Amino acid sequence: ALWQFRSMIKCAIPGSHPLMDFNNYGCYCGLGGSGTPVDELDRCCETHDNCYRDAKNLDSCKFLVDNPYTESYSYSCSNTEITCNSKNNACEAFICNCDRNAAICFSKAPYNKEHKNLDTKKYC
Amino acid sequence: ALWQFRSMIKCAIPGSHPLMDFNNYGCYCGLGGSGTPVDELDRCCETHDNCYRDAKNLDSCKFLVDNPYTESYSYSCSNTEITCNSKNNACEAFICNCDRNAAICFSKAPYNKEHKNLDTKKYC
Ligand SMILES: CCCCCCCCCCCCCCCCOC[C@H](COCC(F)(F)F)OP(=O)(O)OC
Ligand SMILES: [Ca+2]
Ligand SMILES: [Ca+2]
Repeated sequence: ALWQFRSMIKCAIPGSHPLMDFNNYGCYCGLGGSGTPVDELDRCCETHDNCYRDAKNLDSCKFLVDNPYTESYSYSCSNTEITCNSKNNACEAFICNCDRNAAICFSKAPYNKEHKNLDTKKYC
Repeated sequence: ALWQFRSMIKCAIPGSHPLMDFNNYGCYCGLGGSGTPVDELDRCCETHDNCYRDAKNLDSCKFLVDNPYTESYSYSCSNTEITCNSKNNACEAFICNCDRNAAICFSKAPYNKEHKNLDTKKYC
């Protein structure tokens, strides 16, 4: 679920303000995303977006009947480390995995302040 | 901006995990929204959605081509009381007031556990 994805961003990036930081960044961090991603951080978001589309297509997720952000999973934070709990059923695990990789992705890419809050209609 | 709405809610509602309880609630607390709101709280979300639609059609917001969640404004919190700064220019003032109106509304509307994470495809 969305709140769990934010939780993971805070786990991976302890002092982060995930909504402040990564909503409205680039062409892809935010609802939707078109165009060429502007950088590594943006490409993380595009990957997340792709992953969710792939979850919606997943046979295991066939009873998912809204947005993967509405699907809860079980996860744990351990000293900066995220673990998708092994108990998760298949759809929950796949979506927890989407989020966890994006979280780790966020923590490794450079943050470029100028890429934040783009006029996506002119540049994406 | 959406991160500000998140802190507005934490202001009016001390307990609060905004993404956790208010997101994916009823037919209108979450993305889009169609259908008949399922309770007063759900109407708080419907009303905010409409405020945002208003915000995009408001002449003072004409240079805001994105979505109002990406518009930053200036606000304050004291004693669970929300302040939209006098120094907001008109769009920002409007959007801040949509967000303040909603957070207050959330704070007085009953939260009905059984309306959380509704099958919107089925029920909205
Ligand atoms: C202000 C707090 C909102 C939660 C309480 C209010 C209740 C109503 C909320 C209505 C729905 C608004 C939330 C919709 C946000 C959509 O989510 C889009 C998502 C936001 O990113 C969140 C993250 F922190 F993970 F970066 O962009 P995405 O590309 O998927 O990920 C980067
Ligand atoms: Ca996106
Ligand atoms: Ca909505």
